[PDB]
Amino acid sequence: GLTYCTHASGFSFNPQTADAGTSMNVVTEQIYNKLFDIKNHSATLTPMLAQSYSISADGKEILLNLRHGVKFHQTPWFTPTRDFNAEDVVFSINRVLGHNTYLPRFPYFDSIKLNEKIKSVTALSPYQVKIELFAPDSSILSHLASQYAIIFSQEYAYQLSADDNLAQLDTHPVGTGPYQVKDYVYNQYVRLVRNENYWKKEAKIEHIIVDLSTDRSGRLVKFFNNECQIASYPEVSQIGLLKNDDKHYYMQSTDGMNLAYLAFNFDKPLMRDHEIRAAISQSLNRARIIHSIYHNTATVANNIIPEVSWASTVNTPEFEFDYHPKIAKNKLADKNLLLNLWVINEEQVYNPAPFKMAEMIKWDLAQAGVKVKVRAVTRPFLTAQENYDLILSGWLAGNLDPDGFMRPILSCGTKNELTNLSNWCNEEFDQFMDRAITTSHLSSRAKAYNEAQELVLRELPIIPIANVKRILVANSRVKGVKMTPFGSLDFSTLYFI
RNA sequence: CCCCCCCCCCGGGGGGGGG
RNA sequence: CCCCCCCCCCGGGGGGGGG
Ligand code: NA
Repeated sequence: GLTYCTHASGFSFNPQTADAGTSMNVVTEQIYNKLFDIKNHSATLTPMLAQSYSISADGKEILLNLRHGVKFHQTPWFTPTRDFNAEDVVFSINRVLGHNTYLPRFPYFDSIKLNEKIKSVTALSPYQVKIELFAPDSSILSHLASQYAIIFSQEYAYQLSADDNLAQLDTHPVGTGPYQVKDYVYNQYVRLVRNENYWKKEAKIEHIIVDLSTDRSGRLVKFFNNECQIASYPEVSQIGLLKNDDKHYYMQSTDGMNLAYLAFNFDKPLMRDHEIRAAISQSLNRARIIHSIYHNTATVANNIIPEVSWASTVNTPEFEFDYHPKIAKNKLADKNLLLNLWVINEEQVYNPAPFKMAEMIKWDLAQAGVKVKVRAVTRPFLTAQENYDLILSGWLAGNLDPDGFMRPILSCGTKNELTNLSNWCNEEFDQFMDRAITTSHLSSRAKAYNEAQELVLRELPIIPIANVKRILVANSRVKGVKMTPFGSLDFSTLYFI
C-alpha cells in the first residue's frame, strides 16, 4: 500500500469544469484515459484509447481508430455491459462542444474556443470516429492529449440521464484508467484500487491513498512520521532543510509551464499607456522576489513560452523592461499614480505566498513614486467584476503547445473572460496565433509562436515574474517515480523495493 | 460449439543498436 | 535505468475459409 499526500486545493474528479491554468489533476490522471498522451519535449502523440489516426489532405478531417477490448471500471455504482467504443468518444467531446449528446461552462475548452475549432464529432463504425474541422488546426490532437480530454462512459451517462442523475458522473466515477475509485471523503482522502481488466501493463501497487487532509506545513511532518511515502507541494521554507545525500528519502523537481505574472487591466485609460507599463516593469525587482517567495525553487522569467516547449526557439533574450529603478522613478513619481492591485485569495501553484509578493511589488513601486492598494479578492467576486488596475495571477500548463496557454491569457476572444485578466486585444498577436495553427510543421509553428512572444514582451500586456518548479519528496523504498513537465504523476509505474 | 488462416492490440522472454 | 529494432511464446478482439 502507498500514500500520496497533496493539497486539497483544486481537488476534482473532473478537470473539465475546473478553472483553467490552476492545476494538474493527479486523480483523473489515474482513473481516466485520453485518446492520446503527450509525455515528451518532442510532442509525440502516444496512442491511448485511440490505437491510431489519419488527417485528410485538406486538413479539415481527422479519423480516429479506437482500441478494441477496452472495458470501463466495474464499481459498486456501475457495472458495464459493453466495451469502450465510438459512442463514449462522441458523448465526451460533444458535451464540451455544446452539441447534442443524445441522452434522456468548461473553462479550458471555452478559452481555446473548441466549438469554433470543431464542426462535428461523429461515429462511422463502433471503432471509428470522424472529426470535422472548420479550417486546418495543428493543435486539435494536443488538446485531445490534455488532462481536460478524459473519456467518460456513454452507458453510465445514459443510465444517469434517465433519472436526472448526470451530476453523479463527477461523484461516483467510471473510466478505463489503470486505477479505479474504491471510496473517498471530499477534501480529505481518495482510496484507489488497481483495475484488473486494464488494456495495458497492469499497475504494480494494488492500493493507493491520495491524502488531502494535511496543510502545506505539516506535509513533510506526516512524511517523516512514515504515514506518507510521496509528499507533493511541500512548504517552500522546509525545502532548504532537506538534502540530496539522504539514504531514506529523495527529492524530485521539474520545470515546465508554471508561470507567475502581473497583468495590466486595459480597461484603465492609464494602464493602456505603454510608457507607464514599461516603467512599472522597470520598478520591479523580480530577482529579490524569487528568493523571498520561492527560496531558489524558481527562475526570473523574461519569457512566456518555457524552454521545455518544442516552440521555444528563442534562447530567452535580455528583458528590455527589467529592473532599473532610476528610469522608473523619473516617469512615475512626477505622474503621481495610485493603483488598486488585486490578489486572488487562494492557494496558487505558481505562488507559495501571493500577498507577501504583492507587498514586495507595493514596496518596489512606492520607491519610484507609485501608491499601491492591495486587495484580497475571491475567485467568484472577480467573476462578478474601484476595479483593479493591476492583478497578480499565473498559469500552470501540462499542454506545452502555446495554443493551450497563450491563446487563453492574451487573445481577443478571451478578453471578456477570467483567462484574459489583462482585458487585452492585439489583432497582430491574434494574427501570429492564428497562423501558428494553419501551418502543420514545428519550424513554421515555433516561428509564429516566437513572433507572438516577442510582440508580448515589447507590448507588455503582462509582466512575467517567475518560472516555478513543481517539487515532491519520496521515500527510498519507493521506486518508479517520474516527474515530467507534461503532467501530474503516473501511479502505474510505482513499486516498493 | 470445435479446428484452422489473416489482421490489429496487449503482455512476457531472448538477441542487436543508440543515450 | 530509460527509449527504439528483430525473433519466439501467450492472451484478447476483428474479418475469411472448412466440418
Ligand atoms: Na477578462
